[PDB]
Amino acid sequence: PQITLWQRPLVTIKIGGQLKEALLDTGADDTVLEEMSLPGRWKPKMIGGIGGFIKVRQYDQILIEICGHKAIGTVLVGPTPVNIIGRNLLTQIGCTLNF
Amino acid sequence: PQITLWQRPLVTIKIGGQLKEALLDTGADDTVLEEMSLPGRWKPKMIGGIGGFIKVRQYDQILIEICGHKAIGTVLVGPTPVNIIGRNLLTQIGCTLNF
Ligand SMILES: Nc1ccc(S(=O)(=O)N(CCNCCN(Cc2ccccc2)S(=O)(=O)c2ccc(N)cc2)Cc2ccccc2)cc1
Ligand SMILES: [Cl-]
Ligand SMILES: [Cl-]
Repeated sequence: PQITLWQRPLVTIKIGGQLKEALLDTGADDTVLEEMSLPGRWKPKMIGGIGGFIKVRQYDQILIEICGHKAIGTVLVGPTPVNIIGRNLLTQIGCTLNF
Repeated sequence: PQITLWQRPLVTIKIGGQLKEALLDTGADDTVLEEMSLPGRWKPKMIGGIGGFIKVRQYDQILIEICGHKAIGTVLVGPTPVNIIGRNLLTQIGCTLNF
């Protein structure tokens, strides 16, 4: 698809069998999702936002679909204003910026 | 151009006679740059997300050039950890997300 930016690039993702809205964020190195239950073990991760660094939970090798495109990768969980898809999964699905 | 997302999508901008480096950020509504002088009137604004909010100065109708493309728009100025180009200017250069 081609997505313009006149509105927020919000899309439907699927994770854990659930559909959710998420923001495609080229500014984000990593994917950060609102608190949810995920399987397996998690590790600690410090991420830097505009208002400073915060602690989130890192789950690896998780299945997630983005606009129907299937991915398996790292997902962080913590207090984000909205689910964000960052470059780790944007690259997997073959996303680029174009002008 | 077609900008990969393997790396942070950083470009050179020119603003207020200054040349700066800035992150193309589809997740940001508006452009925010580290402390600098800009001409004209401004109004205070709070922006935030991860790790908090910061106070910024909002300048409207500012001329900027991004990769040779000239655009006009709102520029927020404040203690952002990294210079960010937001959707409000990404649209003007015809930037889209593609996959
Ligand atoms: N006008 C304007 C208003 C707000 C913002 S923002 O606060 O940057 N923002 C846009 C998301 N940018 C992602 C990068 N992040 C930090 C940043 C800050 C400054 C420079 C580079 C990197 S981040 O903190 O959001 C982040 C950090 C790490 C990961 N993995 C994901 C997101 C708000 C938002 C956060 C999350 C969800 C929805 C919305 C920018 C401009
Ligand atoms: Cl911890
Ligand atoms: Cl990953």
